[PDB]
Amino acid sequence: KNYADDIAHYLKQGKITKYEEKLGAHPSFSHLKNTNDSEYHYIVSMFVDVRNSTGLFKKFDPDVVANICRTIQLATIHTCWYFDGYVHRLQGDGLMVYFGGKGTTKQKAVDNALMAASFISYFVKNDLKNLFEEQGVSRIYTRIGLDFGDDEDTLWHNAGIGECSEVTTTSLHTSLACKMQAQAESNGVVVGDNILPYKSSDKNYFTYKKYKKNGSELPYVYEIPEEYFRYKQHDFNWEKFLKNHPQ
Amino acid sequence: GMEQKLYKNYADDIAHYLKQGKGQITKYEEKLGAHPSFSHLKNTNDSEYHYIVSMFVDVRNSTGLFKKFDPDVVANICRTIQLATIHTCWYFDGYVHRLQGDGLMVYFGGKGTTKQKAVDNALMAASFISYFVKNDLKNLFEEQGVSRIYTRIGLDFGDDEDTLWHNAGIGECSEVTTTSLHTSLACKMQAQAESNGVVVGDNILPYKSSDKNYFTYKKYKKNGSELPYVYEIPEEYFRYKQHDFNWEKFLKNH
Repeated sequence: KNYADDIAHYLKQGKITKYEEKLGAHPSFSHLKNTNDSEYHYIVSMFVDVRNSTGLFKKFDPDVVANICRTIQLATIHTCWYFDGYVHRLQGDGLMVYFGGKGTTKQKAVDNALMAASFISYFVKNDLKNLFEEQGVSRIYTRIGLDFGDDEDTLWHNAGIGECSEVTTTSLHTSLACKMQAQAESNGVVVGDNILPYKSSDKNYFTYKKYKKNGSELPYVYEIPEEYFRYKQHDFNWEKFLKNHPQ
Repeated sequence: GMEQKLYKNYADDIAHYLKQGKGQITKYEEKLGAHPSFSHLKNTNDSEYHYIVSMFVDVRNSTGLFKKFDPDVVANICRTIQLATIHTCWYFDGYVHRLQGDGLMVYFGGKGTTKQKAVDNALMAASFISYFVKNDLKNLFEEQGVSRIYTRIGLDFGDDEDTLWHNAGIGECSEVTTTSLHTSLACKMQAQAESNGVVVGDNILPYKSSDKNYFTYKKYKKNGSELPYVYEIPEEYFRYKQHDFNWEKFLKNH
């Protein structure tokens, strides 16, 4: 409520913490920095995009836009922290988050990521309802892409030079999490095939979605026929997820 | 010019990797998310208005590398492209603000740099990056059975009053960054570029004699339709145009 109240107040101005975790340095792999080493290890990759914030400039000055957007981003960061996510990178209009690590089970990683995605979407969709429309600006909404990559498919390593560097992954499923982020509905979440087995492949929460590409549709997000690899993406019903939960 | 031979080792490295299918001593000290002119804003509630050139560099089709290559080879290829891009930006006094998996965010300008110099640096860096990927990596990926990789660059200039530097995030989970229409519009225009193309905003043109030799006005594409401006605020009579930047002819005439 505090973030939503702050945002409402700012919109009236028309013209569990992890404070020591640095960016670009997942704690399970930060030791790879300043070395030439690398490790294969599973991870859940989540890309969060905040859409329509640029429209804020039509009615608000840069300082108010900064307050609104950084408030939304703080809400997102704290949501991720609550569910043991590591914030890897800050975009202007979103976040890159890893779930999992050396002391986390793959099931726990997936559950954490799904809960964090549901809560981020809830905050932006519901707790900020009508606030932007009431002020004559476009509604701000989120898009979240989520994927799971197993150890053999997820390479942790150094990238860059000097301090212009990060410890990050090279993995098809990190890339596909980003791609599926672009595929989501307003305040929606899209997940890859590898997420489903960790939630009993429930068509209760997951609905197969065709991959949209320049006004046309394709059956898969990614295809390697030589390996019989046909990767599907699925809309994640996070609202039904939240309602049908004990907590 | 320089670009014709600058990247020979990077191109050779990438060819070698593709055969494996299944400016200053303190630039090295520059952290991400911490432009040297504004890094002091970290851990503060302070902010400063100051111009900047915002550049977004996107590398497209690199995910296709996974169809034929293992993660370590994909990493070697992408890190080579990234290293060439970082060194290019440093040569033209760019500050690398953020590393993506498939691109970079770069600022040009700062407290001891003229706006003109910032724009010139950014245009030359964009031209050199585009030259490297389009020409020195020509055909290399197709020879090995993967899709051709190309770049897209969006460039914009924001003046002092329209560019707010401030802290974002909390604790160490933070960066010093800009809130500015023109940073956002540089990001937007990046998606508007042609393959190996550069798209710039209106504020870039006066710094290059608005030469239609180099700049071609282009409409903004959005869900199969076209609009005249990247951004419009009618109440301020603000109609912001985007332009293709002919970097090849730019390089030719230097």
